[PDB]
Amino acid sequence: MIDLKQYEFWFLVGSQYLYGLETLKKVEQQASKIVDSLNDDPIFPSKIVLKPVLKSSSEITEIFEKANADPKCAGVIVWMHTFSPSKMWIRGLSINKKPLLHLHTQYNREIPWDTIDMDYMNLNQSAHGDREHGFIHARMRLPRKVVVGHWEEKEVREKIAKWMRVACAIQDGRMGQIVRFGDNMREVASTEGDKVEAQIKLGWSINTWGVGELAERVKAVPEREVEELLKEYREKYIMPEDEYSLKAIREQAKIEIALREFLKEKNAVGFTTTFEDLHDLPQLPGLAVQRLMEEGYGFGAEGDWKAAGLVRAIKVMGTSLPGGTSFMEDYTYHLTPGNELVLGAHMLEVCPTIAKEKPRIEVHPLSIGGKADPARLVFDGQEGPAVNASIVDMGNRFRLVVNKVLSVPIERKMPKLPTARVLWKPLPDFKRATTAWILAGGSHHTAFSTAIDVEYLIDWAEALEIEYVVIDENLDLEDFKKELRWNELYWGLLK
Amino acid sequence: MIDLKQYEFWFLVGSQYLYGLETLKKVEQQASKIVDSLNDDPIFPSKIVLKPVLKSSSEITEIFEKANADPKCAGVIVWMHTFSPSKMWIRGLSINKKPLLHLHTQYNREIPWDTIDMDYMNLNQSAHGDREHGFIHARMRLPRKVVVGHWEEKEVREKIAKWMRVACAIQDGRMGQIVRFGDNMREVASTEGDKVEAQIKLGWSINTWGVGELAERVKAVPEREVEELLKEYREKYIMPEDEYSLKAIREQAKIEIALREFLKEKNAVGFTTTFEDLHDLPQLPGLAVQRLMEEGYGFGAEGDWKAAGLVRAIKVMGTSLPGGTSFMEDYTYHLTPGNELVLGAHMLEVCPTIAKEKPRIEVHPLSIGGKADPARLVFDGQEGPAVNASIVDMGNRFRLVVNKVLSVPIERKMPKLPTARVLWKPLPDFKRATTAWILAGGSHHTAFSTAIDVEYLIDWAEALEIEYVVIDENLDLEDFKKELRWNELYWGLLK
Amino acid sequence: MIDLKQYEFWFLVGSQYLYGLETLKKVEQQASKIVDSLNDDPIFPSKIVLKPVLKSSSEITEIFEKANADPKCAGVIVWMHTFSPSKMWIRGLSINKKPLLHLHTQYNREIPWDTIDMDYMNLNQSAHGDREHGFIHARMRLPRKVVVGHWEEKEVREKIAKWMRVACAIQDGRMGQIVRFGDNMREVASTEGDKVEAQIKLGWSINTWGVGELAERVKAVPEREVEELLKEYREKYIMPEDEYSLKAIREQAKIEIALREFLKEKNAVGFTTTFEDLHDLPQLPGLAVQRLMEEGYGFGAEGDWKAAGLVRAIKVMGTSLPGGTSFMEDYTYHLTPGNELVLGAHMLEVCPTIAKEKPRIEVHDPARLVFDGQEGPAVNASIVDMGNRFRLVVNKVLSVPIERKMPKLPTARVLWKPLPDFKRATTAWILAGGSHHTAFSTAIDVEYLIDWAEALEIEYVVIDENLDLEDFKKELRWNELYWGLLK
Ligand SMILES: [Mn+2]
Ligand SMILES: [Mn+2]
Ligand SMILES: [Mn+2]
Repeated sequence: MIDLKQYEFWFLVGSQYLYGLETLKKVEQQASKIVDSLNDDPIFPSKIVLKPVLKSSSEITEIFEKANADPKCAGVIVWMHTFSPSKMWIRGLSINKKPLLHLHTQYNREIPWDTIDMDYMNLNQSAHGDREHGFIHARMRLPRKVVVGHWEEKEVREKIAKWMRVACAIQDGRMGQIVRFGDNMREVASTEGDKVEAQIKLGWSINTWGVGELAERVKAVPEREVEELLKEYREKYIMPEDEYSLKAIREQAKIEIALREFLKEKNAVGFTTTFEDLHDLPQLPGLAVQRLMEEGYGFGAEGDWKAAGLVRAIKVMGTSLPGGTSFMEDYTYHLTPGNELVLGAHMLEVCPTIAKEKPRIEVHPLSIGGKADPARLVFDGQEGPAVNASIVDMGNRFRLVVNKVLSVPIERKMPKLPTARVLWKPLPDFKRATTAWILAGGSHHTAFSTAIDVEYLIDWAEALEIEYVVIDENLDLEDFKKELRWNELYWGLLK
Repeated sequence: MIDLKQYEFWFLVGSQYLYGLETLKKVEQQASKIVDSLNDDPIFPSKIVLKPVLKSSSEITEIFEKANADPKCAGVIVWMHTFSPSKMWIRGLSINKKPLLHLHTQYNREIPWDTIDMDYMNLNQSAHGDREHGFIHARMRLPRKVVVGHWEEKEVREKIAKWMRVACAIQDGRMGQIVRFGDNMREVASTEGDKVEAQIKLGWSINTWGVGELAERVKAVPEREVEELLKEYREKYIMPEDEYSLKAIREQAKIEIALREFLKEKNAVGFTTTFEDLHDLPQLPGLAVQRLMEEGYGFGAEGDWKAAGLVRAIKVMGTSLPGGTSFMEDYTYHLTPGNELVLGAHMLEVCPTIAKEKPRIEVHPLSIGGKADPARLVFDGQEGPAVNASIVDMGNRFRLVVNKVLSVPIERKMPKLPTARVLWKPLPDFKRATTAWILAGGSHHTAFSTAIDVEYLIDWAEALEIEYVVIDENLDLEDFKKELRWNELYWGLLK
Repeated sequence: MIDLKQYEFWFLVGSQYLYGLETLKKVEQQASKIVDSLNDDPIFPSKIVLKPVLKSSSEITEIFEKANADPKCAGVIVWMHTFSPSKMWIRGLSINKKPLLHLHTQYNREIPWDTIDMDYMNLNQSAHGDREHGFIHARMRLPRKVVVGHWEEKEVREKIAKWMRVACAIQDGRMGQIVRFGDNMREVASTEGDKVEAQIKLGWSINTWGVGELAERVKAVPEREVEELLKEYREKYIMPEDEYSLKAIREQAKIEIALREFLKEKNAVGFTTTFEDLHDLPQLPGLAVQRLMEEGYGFGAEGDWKAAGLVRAIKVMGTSLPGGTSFMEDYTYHLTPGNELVLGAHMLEVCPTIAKEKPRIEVHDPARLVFDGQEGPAVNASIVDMGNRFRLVVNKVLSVPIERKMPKLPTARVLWKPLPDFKRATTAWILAGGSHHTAFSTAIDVEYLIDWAEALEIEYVVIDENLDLEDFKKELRWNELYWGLLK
């Protein structure tokens, strides 16, 4: 249970010393009235601090210098109520490395056709005000998200909420670390990337340990805790009775505790493992990974820290009741000429946030990583639209491929499927989407989410200055190619 | 009449040692069950050779090192039946320069919802398998067409068979020569190019001979050959009776013998001439040129070796009955407000393969290249959708301008047009499709084709890594103007 | 003790069909006369397999196809006895991914001033022949090493020989694998890199194994073999008497065998460990890594697979008797204004190939080898991942004898003066962003690494005695474009 309400977004209001101290107080008053009314609408999942109205050059850098310092400040929102000369913003936007939202709004909705004097016009210069401020953004190449509309209107409140989550997700990643029990699966390429380029460009701290450091913890678990976890299990899951099924549940319980004590110690947010390197671990970690991920931790099997750190960040976005974000691996295809589906699952680890019903603890024999039959949760995937993403290292940079999909109800049950499953249509056609994915060269290790819109992932790349490529219903393949080889240069040398 | 049944494409399947030794046989059985059913389908104009399951790096390089060696292996198909670590593939794909198709498929259409156990999941890891292997093509920038679908379904088979025809038209381009009889027409630009760059980029070996080398062949022709062809002419064409008309036919026959002896001697695929440099040649080459093209020999006029090499490369694609590729020069227009057509012809040379009626031999005096009145075939053009291609050299690189056309039947006869004619509407509008053609700067010397779709040329430029610019029905004049300046960069520095 | 005399270097000759059928045989016989005496010279450590004189455009590919297909072919030498038009070479050079030498020689030394008819001039069209063949190498941007000189004159023989040693060090890397035990030291950056970008560029397959996988090998070692190494330790090294000292030797013995068996089991050229993951391992690898490095295996500590893969590649270049290459780590500094030295060593692992005297075994528990640094000129190098690309920083140094012994230094030490000044060389090394983990070689000269990087199309930056610092900054920033967007 990791939340994001502790995070605050600094609202920033613009004018200049070269104005009457009466109208500057009229915008201070006016802005206050906006954020007061804003912070009361529960669509926003974090605070909005309203800092003094910025007139001077020095006041710009000041507020920024402090906004970069403060670990609770997950983003900035900038809005010029009156004309703010922007050559005051430069030395402030030079020093600011936090996500930007440009909110292009005007306190009053309608034009007072009988009360629009120079007195008022001077107060509400908002129309031109943050066009001048809009250029200096574009002219500096600063990454930001411009949004136009009255704060009264909800559609704009939606757009800024999508950003807020994404902006706070980024910090829960720059702050966070990725724990790696052992390195990648041997001779695998997609899972692999530049550990250094991730800390430079995403701020993703990432460190590898031995598996023997985890094994020393799993054998050291108080026995009176594991039975106090099995009494919580019975409240949700648990197999018929005690057997060789429930010896695995007591083994995964003493694995779950050993991680959670380890993941706090190293400032972790997303971890990763490997199924061919589980020495001194009496069982493959399975039910222990599904529980941790339920709490919010990012995960990626076969050492894949890209997917792990993506699951984490896209988890942090998917807080709202529409909730639903897992770690997915496209395992098999339905190729029926009209309904070309794709069954999404893994060898074990599917997050129960996308569980349509009560997740069912099951144990089945599996040869992969020759050790005791592990426990796992079984449940039919959630219907309704979703997104499937994947970050992948292109040597010099990263790219984010994202497949908008339409999760369909599971039409036939599966008596011999041990893993929880999901069924979806890769939009538009499965051929066009999955041809585009591979053209782009996404990881096999993908990031499923039922919570979040595609827009979220677009704002995420936009605010980290990396390529993103969207597999929408409006997917021309010939167009997508041209996009791939055009993008390649922009993000390649420039940034 | 060079066919391509001789040409073979290598079917490569990927796994890893880190599996049961007997499931690798299960893949061996299963791949065979595919490529055997595939080769029994006669849409594929070349053979397919299944090679043993690839598990180790060693095997990946050892197959690829051979795939460049065998001159009849004109491309490789690649599909991962299970998860195949791509770092195995790097040294292999690093070394490969034969066109790639990435077949993404699954041996069974539907998922056995009641019999899918972890032993079966392990066997068909085909979904997440060639995503991972997909990434290594994207990250190493390796040019390849990817295709997705089930090897049963005809859509996927369509794509791969249109690639095959293209990949073997590349090998019948690198392998062959271009034989010129004189340089380029004086002061003509789009016909000129770097005959050296061609060989580095396209492999097109190209050289130039004198005209007197041909003159020494036309005078040394046995008189029992010119009359053995005439008896084969009468079987198809021939002008009414013995007259000054049937003297031109006995001059084109010996030119066809000389040309034949030359191009076979030089292992030629295309050739090119010039109407201002034919010294010691009693007559301008024409009916002989049109006869050589009816076999499959490429040709350009005015020295055009760009057009000459395309005609061939697009000829080799068109072997099957739909056949119909020529050598075109957009001659005149019908600027009628509704039905804006274009009349593609030449001073003489147009390939009969596009004829819709019996080619009629005709002789008419023409002032282009001072010498005796040459013989030509006169016929109506073939109706139906066609494409009008032109390569041309932009210093650093080449681009492929392809104007899909809708070839209409000729409404009225022309009792005063000497040369065989064609009438089309350049899609979409004549104005758009031309105003775009001139923008992309297409050669006037094009390669008309009523055999192939745009599909072929796109797979071509894709595989050779050159700029392609299509003139679709979807042609947003401005959008095209943005494509030309964006593509500029990509194909300039990178490639 | 992995050799490179198996490797063959295909000598390619250039003529055209468009010649008298006779003269082509005088090119074949004359080339045969060149390589026959050439192979006879022992300065070349790898064979030379002359291949039929190449006239046709088709023959050029065929040999290059053969040249990429044969694993033991680790280079191609080229020389155009007569004028060989280059547009025959294009389709063949395109398909070639094996290091290239353009030899520019003439079978006769002098010009027979009295006897130089067109019948001879048209046979030794060697000058303008490979002058025309040079352009196409320049035009396509193909990597190759151009040499000039009559085959008899030892100077050119050297220049090609160093290439040979380089090229075969490349092929013992494209074929080889780098075995990591554990990842890099946590939060360390110069060790870290793009594992997949390296296989592409440097051909180095690289994969990691959990440290546990090794421990199962060291515990399963026959105890009656670990003595069979102790018996061979006694033939060269060993500590005074049976003591805890020797339980640290039996524990390094049983680590070396396991490393041997594990680095045999896979076609492994270089390896790497880390000191903060050795769970289930009863000791830190030290002696057992110095022994293996003495044989030829490349090593880097704290996971550094970059320094590891270089040490291997630069160990294969170092084969001849002037041998001496070790995995170095510049530890401390003597700052004395006149004799500005540096005391290179490591936490443990220093290769005994640069040993002046008898290597002594010392246990301080990790077991080391105590020996002085080999004097005279050497080279220090480091490969580092600039994210997009790679760069190889190489610092020429003048290793000096050690003036006073150190009774309380457990690790083997090497003293050297980084050329020109200590200030310049080191300021430059840091500007260029060299790894702390280096490859120290007394065996080879700069020349080797220059022809290595040139051959792999990666930036190299030299710290010569001719090191203008200002000019070096400008040289860093101008290199970063070329190796950036282009390669
Ligand atoms: Mn996986
Ligand atoms: Mn013309
Ligand atoms: Mn170190």
